Amino acid sequence: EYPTVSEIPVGEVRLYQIADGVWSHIATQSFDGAVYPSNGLIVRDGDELLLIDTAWGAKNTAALLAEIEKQIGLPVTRAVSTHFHDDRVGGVDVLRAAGVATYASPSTRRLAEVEGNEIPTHSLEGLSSSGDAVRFGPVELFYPGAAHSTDNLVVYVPSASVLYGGCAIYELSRTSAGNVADADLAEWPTSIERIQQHYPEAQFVIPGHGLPGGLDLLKHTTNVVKAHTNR
Ligand SMILES: O=C(N[C@@H](c1ccccc1O)P(=O)(O)O)c1scc2c1CCCC2
Ligand SMILES: [Mg+2]
Ligand SMILES: [Zn+2]
Ligand SMILES: [Zn+2]
Repeated sequence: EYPTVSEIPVGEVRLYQIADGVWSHIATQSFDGAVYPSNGLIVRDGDELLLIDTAWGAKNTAALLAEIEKQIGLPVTRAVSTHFHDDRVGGVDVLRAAGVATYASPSTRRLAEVEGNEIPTHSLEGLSSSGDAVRFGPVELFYPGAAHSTDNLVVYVPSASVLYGGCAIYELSRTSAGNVADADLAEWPTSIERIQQHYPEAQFVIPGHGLPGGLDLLKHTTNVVKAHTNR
């Protein structure tokens, strides 16, 4: 049902409808001779769409916009990037050229600039302290604390009970840590517990990469992070 790497030729994007007015977008990138999938989210708001995260690169993100137009046919008016790495902001210049207003926390914008990555235009206030949440159109944005990165956000869609964890939440099939170069391993389990406490009613949990599941992805991620901590 949910698409996997082998179904998606590089440069193509698939959409997967999770619930009424909520999709994930799935793309792939090649790095170091392997192929990686990546997810983001699309949430309908009235007659417009909110996009969560790029499709990891300019060409993928242009394909994402073309697929949205072909399959959904509503304008993407705003986009949020959930942390500063290229799988989240790579493609922001494509979004901007297409007239999408791009957003990230000020912490994410700063880190993206230091990294030489693309920088979303607008700064999301009210997300600087662990446990902070703000409404943004049809979603709640939540800063759980440092985890995969110090700036990582998660996104909850209340009407659909969909929680998008981004790269702070791992799919079940991943049993070792990813790239954790910018992670706060010490705080990651506490940040995951904040997500659990704030969204205990979540019915669908979307990781940054790979297959959706339920809230079980949170404790799975904590297990992987603690095992890596003790490596
Ligand atoms: O987008 C990035 N990495 C994502 C990623 C996706 C699939 C497989 C591996 C992987 O690292 P992720 O770690 O954000 O999930 C990039 S690009 C340049 C860097 C990074 C991460 C930190 C070091 C410098
Ligand atoms: Mg941000
Ligand atoms: Zn990352
Ligand atoms: Zn990632």
